Amino acid sequence: GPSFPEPKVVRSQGGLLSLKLSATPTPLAIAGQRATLLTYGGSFPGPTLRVRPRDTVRLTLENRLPEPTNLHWHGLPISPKVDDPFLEIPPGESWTYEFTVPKELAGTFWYHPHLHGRVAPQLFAGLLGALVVESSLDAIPELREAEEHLLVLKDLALQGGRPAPHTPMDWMNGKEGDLVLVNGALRPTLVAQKATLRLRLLNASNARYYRLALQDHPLYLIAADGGFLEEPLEVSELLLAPGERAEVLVRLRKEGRFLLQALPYDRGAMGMMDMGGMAHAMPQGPSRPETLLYLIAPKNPKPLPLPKALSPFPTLPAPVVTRRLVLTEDMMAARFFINGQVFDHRRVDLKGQAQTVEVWEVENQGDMDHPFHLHVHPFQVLSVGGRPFPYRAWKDVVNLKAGEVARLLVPLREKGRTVFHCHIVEHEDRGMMGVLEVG
Amino acid sequence: GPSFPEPKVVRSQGGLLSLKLSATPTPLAIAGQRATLLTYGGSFPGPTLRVRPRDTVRLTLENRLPEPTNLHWHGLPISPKVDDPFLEIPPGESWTYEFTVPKELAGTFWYHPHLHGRVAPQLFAGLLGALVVESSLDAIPELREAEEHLLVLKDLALQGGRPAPHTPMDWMNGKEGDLVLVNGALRPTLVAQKATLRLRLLNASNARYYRLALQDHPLYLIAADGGFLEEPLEVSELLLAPGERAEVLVRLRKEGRFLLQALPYDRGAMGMMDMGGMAHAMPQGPSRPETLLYLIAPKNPKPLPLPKALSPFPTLPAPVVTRRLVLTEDMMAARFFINGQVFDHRRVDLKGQAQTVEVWEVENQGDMDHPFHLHVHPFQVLSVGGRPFPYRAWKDVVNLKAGEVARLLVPLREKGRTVFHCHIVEHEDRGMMGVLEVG
Ligand SMILES: [Cu+2]
Ligand SMILES: [Cu+2]
Ligand SMILES: [Cu+2]
Ligand SMILES: [Cu+2]
Ligand SMILES: [Cu+2]
Ligand SMILES: [Cu+2]
Ligand code: NA
Ligand code: NA
Repeated sequence: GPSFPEPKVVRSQGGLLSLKLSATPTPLAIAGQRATLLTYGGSFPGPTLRVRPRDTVRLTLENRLPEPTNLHWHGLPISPKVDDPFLEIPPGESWTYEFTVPKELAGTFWYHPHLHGRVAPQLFAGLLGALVVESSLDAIPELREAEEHLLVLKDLALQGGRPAPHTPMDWMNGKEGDLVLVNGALRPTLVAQKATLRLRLLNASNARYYRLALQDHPLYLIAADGGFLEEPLEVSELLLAPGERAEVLVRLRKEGRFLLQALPYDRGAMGMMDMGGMAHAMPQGPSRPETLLYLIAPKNPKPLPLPKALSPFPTLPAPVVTRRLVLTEDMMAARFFINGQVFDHRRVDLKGQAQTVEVWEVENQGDMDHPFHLHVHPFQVLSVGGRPFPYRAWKDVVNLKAGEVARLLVPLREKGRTVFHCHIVEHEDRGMMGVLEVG
Repeated sequence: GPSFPEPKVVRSQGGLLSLKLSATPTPLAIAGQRATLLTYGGSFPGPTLRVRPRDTVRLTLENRLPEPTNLHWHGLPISPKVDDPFLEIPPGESWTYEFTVPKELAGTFWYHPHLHGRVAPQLFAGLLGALVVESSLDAIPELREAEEHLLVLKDLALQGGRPAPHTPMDWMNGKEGDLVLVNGALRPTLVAQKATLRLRLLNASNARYYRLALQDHPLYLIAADGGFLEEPLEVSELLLAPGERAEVLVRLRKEGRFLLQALPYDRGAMGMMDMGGMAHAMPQGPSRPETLLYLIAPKNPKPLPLPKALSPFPTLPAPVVTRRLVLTEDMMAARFFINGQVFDHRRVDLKGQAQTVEVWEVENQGDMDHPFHLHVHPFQVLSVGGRPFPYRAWKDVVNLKAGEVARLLVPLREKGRTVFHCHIVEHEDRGMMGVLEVG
């Protein structure tokens, strides 16, 4: 096979992507060992779906799991009557998701389960894949001539040839695994053929963070979760929290081997210690550094010039409401709250008007990082921690460190009942989710 | 003094730069030794004159040399009745140059002798200085906040505490010296205080080339000889031929010491060998690498973003004539020709019309590099060697390797009699110069 493993791509044909996937326990080889994972399409990750604006997607999900499941079309601004977070597909049953890809859309999205209380074990076991909306911007020469790859960042732990079960501590912290994989492979080699790489990045982990750095190189951010930036942004490192996506250009500067690493990052995970008192929670501290892949540069690399511009960000109408959503924790209970409450699918927490813009102030009053996700309605991050964001782009997950306030500009798009929640999916399963109704 | 030596600056006051300079033999300390050089203003280099568009310059040059001399205001699009290449100031006499700085002008220029047949020994002995036209573009934050320095690249050879005399070989090749200096200093240290440096670069050597590279860093070209580029251009190295200028931004990437070097470059200089036949010319080959300065980066450097734009390049009228100027050599005679002829100050070689545009095709049919200079009328290099130039900017010297054709777009500005010549000044003194009359 190619030195660099990537999921198989399924492309729309004639404007239609019609596909049946099964969600099924699947024996496979993973990281040099045999294991049974839960997969879409018989692979880990699931197949990458590649579409264009105004394509029709018709995806029939067959549930071959022993428990109910469903799909969240993470990041897609479509109707919550399709991206339906309350729908349950029973074992053995099927459901067809059908939607049209919005016209003004580009980037890397993904699909995974969203059946409340069962997301974390289903996502941990292997149920996820990517969806790429390809754009007319892809034809500009500075992107067309780049070498493109998708990197699905997802970790795993195996016990007895199956995904390791969740412990109580895992429900508190979010589960991380010791196998830190790219596209389901352990530290693959990317032997670059071109001097400019375009890398679509997806954090499809339950809880692990990836503080990304490429040895000896900056990265050029060109898209956030839900769309292009207005122009490339040079960064020395890039933090992707669970559920976030980004696209970067890499301009290889000389021949050689360069490690792409997940550098040490402390997200606030907790352990327990007994030091002659009795059992007390103690910080785990920063993650151990991980090598994600080996990047081999071609001979005498001469990277393309960067694009001068990407996509202008829409001018949004003035907002009509300001919301405040406060995140708190009860760590020893593994319970997580928004404005003092746990999720209740019968309770509507926020009511807004379609086609207006709202300002959401989300405040992390906990000690862990929490990556806040809103379904259906992509947002513009104005500031986090009191610092203005350095670019304009559509996002749908925003990471909050302890104490920080994010200010979001939220245009409300499709009508219906949807949700917002922490994308440490264990925290969603344990209550950190609420209901938005748009009318 | 400051760790980084730079010439003293003289600034216009209230719109006027009124200065008397003397050209005089001057005992000084140079590169750790005492020598007598020929200087302007008692220093080597001469003082940097710093002015703004529409300033008046009133410079009285007092000749305290034992031979006649004059000034060429290299690169300034002013009248050749002021920048007069035929004027002789006798020993002991003075002359006042008075002109207004053009409104649409910016960059690094310089002044030096232009008395035909005596340029090479006068320039080699120390007679040169810089002139900076500061621009409203200097106030954009990406330049204003950079740390600015001038680097005058000029080599020297000393014999008996004076500049070394010219040999016959030196008249053939152009003289290079073993002391390869920056601002008259030997391998100075630049201890950067800011992470972005703006470096004005001047090759004021008789003949030496500087194939510039900064260890571990690209350079961002922002101006050529006579003005800004339209936007910054990333380059891995930058060749400055005699008489050229450039301005670059340096974006320091990490703490440490980085050498700015003149890398090996073969300009076609010739030696003589006797191997049992008899005496035959043999290539000298590439220059030995030289370290120009040590660049110390500050702690945790965070460079400014590059400017997105600099100055739009003027749209020029369609040209009305195409000229062909062919450069040839008689190396053993140390004679150099344009279209078969040596300079004659009584003979007009080209006659053009003010405010028209001409295409000049300059063809190097010799084996040495020749840097072709036109007084008074800055030009746009369209292509050299059949390769399009990668930027639009005003230039006034264009380097031609053996065999290469440069195509230049030449707007004719001020009326009068002026010259064009090789800026290996030994080759000008030995005939490689001709006369342009604009009416
Ligand atoms: Cu998601
Ligand atoms: Cu959380
Ligand atoms: Cu969700
Ligand atoms: Cu000159
Ligand atoms: Cu020459
Ligand atoms: Cu001249
Ligand atoms: Na299957
Ligand atoms: Na003097």
